[PDB]
Amino acid sequence: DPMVTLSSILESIINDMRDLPNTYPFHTPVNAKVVKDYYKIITRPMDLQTLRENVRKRLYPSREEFREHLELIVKNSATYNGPKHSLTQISQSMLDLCDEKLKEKEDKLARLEKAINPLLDDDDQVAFSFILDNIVTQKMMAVPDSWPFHHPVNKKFVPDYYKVIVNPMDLETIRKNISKHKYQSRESFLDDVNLILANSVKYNGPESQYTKTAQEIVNVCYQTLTEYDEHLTQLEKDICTAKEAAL
Ligand SMILES: C[C@@H]1COCCN1c1nc(-c2ccnc3[nH]ccc23)cc(C2([S@](C)(=N)=O)CC2)n1
Repeated sequence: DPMVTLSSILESIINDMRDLPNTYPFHTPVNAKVVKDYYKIITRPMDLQTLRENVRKRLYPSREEFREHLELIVKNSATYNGPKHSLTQISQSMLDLCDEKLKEKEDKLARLEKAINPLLDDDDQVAFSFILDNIVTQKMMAVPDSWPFHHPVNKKFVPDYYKVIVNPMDLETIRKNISKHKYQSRESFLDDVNLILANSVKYNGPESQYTKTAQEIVNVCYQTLTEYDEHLTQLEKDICTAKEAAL
């Protein structure tokens, strides 16, 4: 079972990162009753024990989902302690070691990932994701003053944001989903794109400049999809055929 082999590799990486100096503050969940403001600042807590339990629950079908959770450990420290705090440097040392090990094992990992999810090896899936990513970076992120939508809102800077927006979405998260080949057609991609606009309508109001910008992001997305419609339609058909064949 390739998911088991993959999981054993990921756990070994966790063992190696746990062994780096001064990493103990990251080995187990923050005690939110001692660090009493922690959840007022941090939205996505993560630690090496939770990461290991997620590996054991087989939640990670590839390098990328594992690494995204690992990176939260660094981002949370950067937000809570500060970008240059020793705790943030320590957590960065674990992400760096992870990246070394992932590089050393990349061919074995690619093979496991493809055995777990054959679409990661499908040339039509790959081409489709490449086009979506270029639409995001060259068209949607190029909309003037689109910076509020480039990354997740940091609750440190907008403290009530996630009390209002319980289904957040942003363009970086979409790019990560594209890199994971989450989208097999333009409809699921557009579900996420439109969630960005819906969240701005809900949080900022229909007439806010934030919402006008988000509306422009969605509109140039539709315009660019229309320009590539016939290629995208062929790719979506061939992906559906590949998806059905993996059965
Ligand atoms: C103007 C506020 C205050 O100044 C500090 C940052 N800033 C801000 N706002 C949003 C945002 C997005 C959508 N709708 C919103 N409504 C109100 C704010 C808001 C996003 C972001 C970032 S970030 C720094 N990762 O948090 C880039 C994602 N920063």
